[PDB]
Amino acid sequence: EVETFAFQAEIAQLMSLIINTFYSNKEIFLRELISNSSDALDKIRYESLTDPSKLDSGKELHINLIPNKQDRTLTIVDTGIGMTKADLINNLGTIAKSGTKAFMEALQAGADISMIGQFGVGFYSAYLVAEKVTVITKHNDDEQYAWESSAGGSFTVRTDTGEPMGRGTKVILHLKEDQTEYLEERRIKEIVKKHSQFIGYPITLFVEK
Ligand SMILES: FC(F)c1cc(N2CCNCC2)ncc1Cl
Repeated sequence: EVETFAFQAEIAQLMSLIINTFYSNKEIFLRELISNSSDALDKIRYESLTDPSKLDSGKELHINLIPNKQDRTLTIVDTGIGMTKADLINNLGTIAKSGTKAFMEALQAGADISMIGQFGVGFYSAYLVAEKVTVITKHNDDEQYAWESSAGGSFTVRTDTGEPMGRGTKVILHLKEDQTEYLEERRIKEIVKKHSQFIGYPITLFVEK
């Protein structure tokens, strides 16, 4: 059972701006997704202080970066707090509406796309490099879900039947034909060292066949 939803107009406008604006410094997408992973791990770590049973779905707090040249995908996995169905469909997009307005205003005043994370909508920078994004996610209080969008104004949500994750979020970037540089070990290493060197969780860069 696959459910299709429309993005809110402001979010659709944000994604088309990210896809259509000429902007060469695309590598910032990785810093934004890693920063989102770090916040999600912070949240589960804090909640587990007053409720240790919240870690029964996995004690390890880490970030994995997995390239796959055959599938042309880059996957960012974290064992953070994960997202509920209400998050995927409603809450996160609603939160993002204010940050989207402030971001587009700042852009008209001189800011540039690399500052997108200052407005709380850094996740959508995935579309600087990805033609499609799949998010698999598992929150302690809900089921495992797969969210998916190739932009164009709509996204799908479905119950995920694949490998159970325990808890956390998997962002699968299906890269555009001309952005496969982000599948190379030395390029990812350079980006993580440049933008995410003080993240307080172990970041493991997987290597390929
Ligand atoms: F619903 C989706 F558009 C979506 C949004 C999102 N966020 C945007 C707001 N700030 C960070 C969290 N994270 C994951 C997803 Cl799958």
